Amino acid sequence: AGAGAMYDIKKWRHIFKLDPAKHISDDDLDAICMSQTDAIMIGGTDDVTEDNVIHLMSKIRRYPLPLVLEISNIESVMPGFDFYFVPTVLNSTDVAFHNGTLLEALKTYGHSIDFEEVIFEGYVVCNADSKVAKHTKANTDLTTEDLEAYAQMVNHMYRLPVMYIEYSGIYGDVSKVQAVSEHLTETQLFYGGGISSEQQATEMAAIADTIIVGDIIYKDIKKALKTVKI
Amino acid sequence: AGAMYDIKKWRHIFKLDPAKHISDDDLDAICMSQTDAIMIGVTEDNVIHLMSKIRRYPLPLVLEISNIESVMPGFDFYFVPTVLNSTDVAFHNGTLLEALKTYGHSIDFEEVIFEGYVVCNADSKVAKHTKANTDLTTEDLEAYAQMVNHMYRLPVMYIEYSGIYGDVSKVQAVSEHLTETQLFYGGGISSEQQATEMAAIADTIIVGDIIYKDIKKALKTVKIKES
Repeated sequence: AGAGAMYDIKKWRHIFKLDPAKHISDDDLDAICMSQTDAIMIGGTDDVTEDNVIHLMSKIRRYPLPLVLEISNIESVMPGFDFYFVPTVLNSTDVAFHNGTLLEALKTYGHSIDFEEVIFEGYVVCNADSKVAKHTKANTDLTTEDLEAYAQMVNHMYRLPVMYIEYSGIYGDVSKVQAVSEHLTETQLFYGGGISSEQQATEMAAIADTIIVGDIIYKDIKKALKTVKI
Repeated sequence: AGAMYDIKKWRHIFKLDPAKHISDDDLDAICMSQTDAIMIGVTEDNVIHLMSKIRRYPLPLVLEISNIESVMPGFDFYFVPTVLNSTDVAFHNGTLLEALKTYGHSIDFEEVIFEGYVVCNADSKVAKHTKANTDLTTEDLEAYAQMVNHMYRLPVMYIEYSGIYGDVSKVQAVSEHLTETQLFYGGGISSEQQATEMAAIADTIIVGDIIYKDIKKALKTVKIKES
């Protein structure tokens, strides 16, 4: 990620994350895209395809806010996004999710990538009962110490621009997010999982630099909208 | 302070395997050579002795930490490998996670240099040990070079051919994608000819085995051309 790209992204506090495998009505998408969120991120687990990413991105391009793709696989990578976020799932037991899939993507597209718009994210999946934990083969048996060690790894050795604490499916352990933040300095802390109110949004946004809100969008659009009130 | 501790200026490093034997005379010869640093790759007692001798000379002494048992004070820098083409997460960051849980409170990270390794010799011990994918085409290596330089943005990419001399066109292809990341090359350098050919591509060559096989040839490996 370039210095200008991180200057812009460091200002973001709230991102609405859309799963292209899910359907979202025009009314709901319009409410999301016209809201006070800082950016829309397309991301999913399995079932992220060229067709469904194309279909969703085409509807979102009708709006001016930043649109980013969290790359899930090679098939769905495509031009047109403002930034590309690439997870390396640090607690995955499978190298495909560390850099194996990335390697294949770089072989295919490396010739023409603008790496200043690519943000490599150190991702730690923390909820066992989630499609992302199952999909990424994550080891979720993690203690606060494990998380602090991953935070030191990301901030001091890899020095990645973003560490993403992912609790997809439930509201996370606030003390753990706090513990991780104490080790992050130049790396931004993104947190996602279970946020469905102004209060949960505010609580996690007081610790993380940027909160990611996703599932609530499909369950209660008005509750989703309250999450931008940080 | 000085060019001496600036890793970006180093062109040649003699790498010692503390499990191997080296005479005091041969060690002094290495230490008084124009190499830029000595790198040691828990046989702790030979290591403490080894360090005591090298410290009689004004040259950087660094430790490459291979396992959690390698942890140890007294070095100028601590180089930590991540084997990017390993098929086992322990060698990407699993072992590193355990080491940080144990020692992360006591480490000064400014002295730690993370090395993005690509192990290239199928018939080597490290490849077997790390379960490395060594079926690398030039395109595979170019993609790992982009990954290290642009995504992980590590300070060092280390191409390791272990006991054999590698493929110059592949090391060349790699070098073309590296800008801020320094290229270390190690593998079978046993002559001034080989040292010179690789040092014209890599930023720093690492010379190890020849030290134990023929000290005279090893000493000739410091004769390279200007960068």
